[PDB]
Amino acid sequence: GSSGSSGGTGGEEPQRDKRLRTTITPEQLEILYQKYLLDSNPTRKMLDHIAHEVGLKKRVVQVWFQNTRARERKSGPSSG
Repeated sequence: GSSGSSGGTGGEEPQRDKRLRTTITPEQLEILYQKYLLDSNPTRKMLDHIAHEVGLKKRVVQVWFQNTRARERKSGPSSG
């Protein structure tokens, strides 16, 4: 049970746009794949940020990771 943060700076309006879609894009995946390869065990915080920079439904970005892992771990390597 530990904590302790600091603050002191005016905030700014949130970010809203009609870009958030259910399905993923071939231009967004790249970012996800690159972020996954380097980080396959990210925390809610990361998932939130990444999904914010890539512009993809946080949920879709969060699950997309948990799903990929299961596959990677699932015995049975595929050599392309």
